[PDB]
Parts: sequence; C-alpha cells; structure tokens
Amino acid sequence: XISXXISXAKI
Amino acid sequence: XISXXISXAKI
Amino acid sequence: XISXXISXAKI
Amino acid sequence: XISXXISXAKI
Amino acid sequence: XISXXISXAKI
Amino acid sequence: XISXXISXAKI
Amino acid sequence: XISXXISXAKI
Amino acid sequence: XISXXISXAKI
Ligand SMILES: [Cl-]
Ligand SMILES: [Cl-]
Ligand SMILES: [Cl-]
Ligand SMILES: [Cl-]
Ligand SMILES: [Cl-]
Ligand SMILES: [Cl-]
Ligand SMILES: [Cl-]
Ligand SMILES: [Cl-]
Ligand SMILES: [Cl-]
Ligand SMILES: [Cl-]
Ligand SMILES: [Cl-]
Ligand SMILES: [Cl-]
Ligand SMILES: [Cl-]
Ligand SMILES: [Cl-]
Repeated sequence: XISXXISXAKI
Repeated sequence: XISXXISXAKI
Repeated sequence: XISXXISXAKI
Repeated sequence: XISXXISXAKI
Repeated sequence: XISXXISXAKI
Repeated sequence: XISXXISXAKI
Repeated sequence: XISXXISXAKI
Repeated sequence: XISXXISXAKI
C-alpha cells in the first residue's frame, strides 16, 4: 500500500 | 549541509 | 553562539 | 502522527 | 528565527 | 479526507 | 530553501 | 487508482 511514511529524516 | 536524500526506498 | 539547528530529526 | 517536538536541546 | 511551528491548520 | 499539506511557504 | 512540498494531489 | 505520482518536481 503506502510504505515507509514520513518522519523528517528525508523530508 | 545536505546529507542523505531521497532514493524511493522510503519515499 | 549557536548549537544545533534543524536536521529533520526533530523538525 | 505528531512525535517529539521542541525542547531546546537542538532548537 | 524558528517562528510559529505548526497549528494543525495546514498540518 | 486529506486537506492542507505543506508547500514551504509557511513551513 | 524547501519548496514544492506535498498536498496529496500529486503525492 | 493512484494518479499524479512522484515526478521529481516536488520530490
Ligand atoms: Cl521522511
Ligand atoms: Cl538519511
Ligand atoms: Cl527515500
Ligand atoms: Cl531537527
Ligand atoms: Cl508536541
Ligand atoms: Cl529541540
Ligand atoms: Cl499548520
Ligand atoms: Cl507551508
Ligand atoms: Cl501553500
Ligand atoms: Cl506546486
Ligand atoms: Cl502533492
Ligand atoms: Cl491537474
Ligand atoms: Cl510543481
Ligand atoms: Cl514530485
């Protein structure tokens, strides 16, 4: 589905 | 400065 | 002076 | 969702 | 400096 | 549903 | 700086 | 389905 998500580490 | 970046593996 | 800043780890 | 936030340690 | 942060309105 | 977002203008 | 960003319309 | 996509324009 949607994997990984968002933390701030990359964005 | 900028370290890392986007590969598609997470994003 | 300054210490830290914004890395993405918190923001 | 929201995780962490500003304390002063980094910011 | 680091001003405002989030309200929830956009995020 | 999903509303708002971030452009960089504010955040 | 940080521009473009995300609303869900594309991403 | 999923439309729009990641193009590199924003990400
Ligand atoms: Cl991220
Ligand atoms: Cl990284
Ligand atoms: Cl990535
Ligand atoms: Cl940070
Ligand atoms: Cl908080
Ligand atoms: Cl902090
Ligand atoms: Cl907000
Ligand atoms: Cl914004
Ligand atoms: Cl905007
Ligand atoms: Cl745009
Ligand atoms: Cl988008
Ligand atoms: Cl369109
Ligand atoms: Cl664009
Ligand atoms: Cl994109």
